[PDB]
Amino acid sequence: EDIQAHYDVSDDFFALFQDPTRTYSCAYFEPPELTLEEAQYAKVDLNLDKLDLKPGMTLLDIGCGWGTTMRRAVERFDVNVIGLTLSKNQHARCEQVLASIDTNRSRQVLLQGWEDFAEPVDRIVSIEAFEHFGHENYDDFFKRCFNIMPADGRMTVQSSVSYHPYEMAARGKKLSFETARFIKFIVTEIFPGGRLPSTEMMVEHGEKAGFTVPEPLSLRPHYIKTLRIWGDTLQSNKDKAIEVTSEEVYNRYMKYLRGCEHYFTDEMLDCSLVTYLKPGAAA
Ligand SMILES: Cc1ccccc1S(N)(=O)=O
Repeated sequence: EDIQAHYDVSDDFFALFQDPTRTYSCAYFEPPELTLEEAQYAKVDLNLDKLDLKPGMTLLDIGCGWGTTMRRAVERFDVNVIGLTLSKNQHARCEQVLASIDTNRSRQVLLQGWEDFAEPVDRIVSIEAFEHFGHENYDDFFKRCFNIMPADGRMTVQSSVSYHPYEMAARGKKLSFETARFIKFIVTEIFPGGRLPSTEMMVEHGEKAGFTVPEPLSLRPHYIKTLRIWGDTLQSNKDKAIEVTSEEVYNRYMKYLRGCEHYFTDEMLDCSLVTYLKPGAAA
């Protein structure tokens, strides 16, 4: 409780390694020559383009961050938006981002989890929403998402994933134990109290709730590029980053960024964009 609170880091630190949109998730470098900022917009479009969004629909963003996804949805698809965040700072920024949009569409941001959310919505997006998707309870999550959507409902969940210990063992015990200890570090110091799901968990929990689940998209090569730029950017701002936090916090995040790039390159971690289609989803 108070132990986890030790790993609280101010928004200002994240600004010193992230692109100007402050997107804390895997970018999408298509085409490959996109800047990180351009690739973060490409990742939002990759997710939204899977959701069959029509004007006047309501999109739910579970873990709406700084509001980039919701704004893009309103602008591109002329939809109403509801965002869920557990960050007071993100809630405030999202309200101002949405209010700034020239639209008559409904825009709402709620300081709550999905557990408490029970309003009808047409489509759902959730992009590396650690505070929502990082504490298991997957049967309740997929049941909620299924039940709040209409017959043609669709959802995307983008999540960092690990492999089951059995699958990790296949690459040899040395690398399996090493990866398992690095994952423990991630869910202790970077995403405290977290549980990193597997792609198989993401798929099978969706299917149990009644969703059709096509082949998940691996973003592995995109996360390698994202983490390389994040790491290189943090290192370039070392003095600034240490001033705002400490040498401890700087070393912690360089370990996270360099470490994740390594285990992604070694195919011991992955990032899955999973699509969940209700039985009546358009073909
Ligand atoms: C879902 C989860 C769980 C543990 C750590 C990190 C994540 S993430 N960044 O939301 O995909």
